[PDB]
Amino acid sequence: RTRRPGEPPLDLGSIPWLGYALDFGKDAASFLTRMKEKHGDIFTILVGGRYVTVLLDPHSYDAVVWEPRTRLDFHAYAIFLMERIFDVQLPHYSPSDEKARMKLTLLHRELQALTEAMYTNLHAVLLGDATEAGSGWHEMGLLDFSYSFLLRAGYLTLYGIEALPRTHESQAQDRVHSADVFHTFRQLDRLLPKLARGSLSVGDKDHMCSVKSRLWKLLSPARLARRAHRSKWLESYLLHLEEMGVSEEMQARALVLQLWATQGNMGPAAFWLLLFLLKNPEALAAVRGELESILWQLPQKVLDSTPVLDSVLSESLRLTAAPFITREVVVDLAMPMADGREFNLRRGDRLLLFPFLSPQRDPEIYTDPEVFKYNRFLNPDGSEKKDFYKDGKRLKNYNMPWGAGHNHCLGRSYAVNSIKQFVFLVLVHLDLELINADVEIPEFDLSRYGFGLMQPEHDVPVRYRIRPH
Ligand code: HEM
Ligand SMILES: CCCCCCCCO[C@@H]1O[C@H](CO)[C@@H](O)[C@H](O)[C@H]1O
Ligand SMILES: Nc1cc(N2CCCCC2)nc(N)[n+]1[O-]
Repeated sequence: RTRRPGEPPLDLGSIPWLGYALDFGKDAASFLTRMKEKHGDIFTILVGGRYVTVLLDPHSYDAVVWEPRTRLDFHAYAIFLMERIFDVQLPHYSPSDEKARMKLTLLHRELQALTEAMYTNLHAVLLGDATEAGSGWHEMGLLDFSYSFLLRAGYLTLYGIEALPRTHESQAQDRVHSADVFHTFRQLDRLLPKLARGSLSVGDKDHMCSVKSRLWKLLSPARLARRAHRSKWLESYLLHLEEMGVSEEMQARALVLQLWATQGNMGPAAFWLLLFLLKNPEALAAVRGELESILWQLPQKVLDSTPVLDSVLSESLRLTAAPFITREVVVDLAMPMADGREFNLRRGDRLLLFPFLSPQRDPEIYTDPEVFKYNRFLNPDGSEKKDFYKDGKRLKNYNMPWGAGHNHCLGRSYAVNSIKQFVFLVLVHLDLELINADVEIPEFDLSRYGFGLMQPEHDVPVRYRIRPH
């Protein structure tokens, strides 16, 4: 490939066809940071036979993310995930249509219904497990801890419970069942990045197929039909699939895709948040102080009146949420930059924006971006800090864990509420400690850049107990 007039800087690397496939795959953030240093805020790279133009000027993001599908296609990842990763085939499939239908089931009123059920399920699973284990300290990995309880509760909230009214045995059954779902799901979640790259070994392939087969059985419509207090989201989705004449077996596959889609981020998000608090005594004291003040007067103020916790969650996501925002270039076109520049992109190129690098870890926007500063999103007077700058201009987009434009989180309020509820339960109802107070924060699994929340390369040992009194 030879650069044409008005195109971004072009960097093909050394290896024919593959280009920077290895570098990008191994550690996308480090690789792209170097490319930014070399080329500036926009550049084109060869990666695995594809030409990818990377845009890293956060002021220029807004234009891109709202472009019509006639210019920049925002359906490609959804199709790839549905058909190529989760093995789902739907008739007349349109990601926009599916998204619009889901929105209608996730309006403010319904998200508030989910929030109420979520607290009940978080409480039931957390205190249920803790009660079964008994009053002592119990040792666990913090990710296993956070991901298990959030996913199990999220599953019970969206997909329903064993019985209503709730009984001792039905709740116990949901603890065992949800644990099975989680343990099976985690095997898929660990293998997903390798599946996406097509790098599974013969043995890995058999493992993934076995896990998929089990999950498809567990979340079959026949199994789900008997469950109580199913979410409107689920009921509507099932009705939609039925109306399209989708088989119950294919519905199962679609439902497993949704399990990963909706539950693959909250647990990891909470893991990092709790870890940051445990490693930063002042931050932890501020959060506990805020929550205890509310307790002394789920108390509704925990959701609507936790300014310190809001900053903490924003700060944790700033450091750890790393989704790619991608588009396929549909036609040869000119893309405007915020500074007045214009760059030509070619039909068939991929466009990649990476908020993790900028704005989120941009040292011109945030002072010491690598550091967890619990009050980064607080003004001195305690009000929310919303004013961040780059290149002499106020940023519209400064922290983007929920996406932007056409592809943004439809469950944000519920996701935020769920994480807050979990943190409240853990910090107020439990004692929670690092085994080693001096343990260093683990590196990311660097191969997972682009999906959403990062996961740690290894877990962090903690211990918890029910608060003695
Ligand atoms: C911390 C947790 C979460 C984060 C950071 C997050 C972030 C995101 C992002 C970045 C997208 C855009 C995806 C893309 O098109 O590339 C998205 C989409 C979406 N999210 Fe979330 N999300 C979270 C949790 C949830 C939860 C708990 C729900 C509901 C239970 C939810 C519902 C949705 C829906 C329905 C979409 C649109 C899917 C589609 O395009 O068909 N999210 N989210
Ligand atoms: C790299 C995995 C993180 C998710 C990125 C979502 C946007 C593109 O998703 C996929 O990425 C693959 C590898 O780059 C490409 O080969 C596929 O064509 C593309 O659909
Ligand atoms: N982060 C994501 C991603 C996601 N996807 C659905 C399929 C298309 C892009 C990824 N769905 C949901 N619910 N969340 O929360």
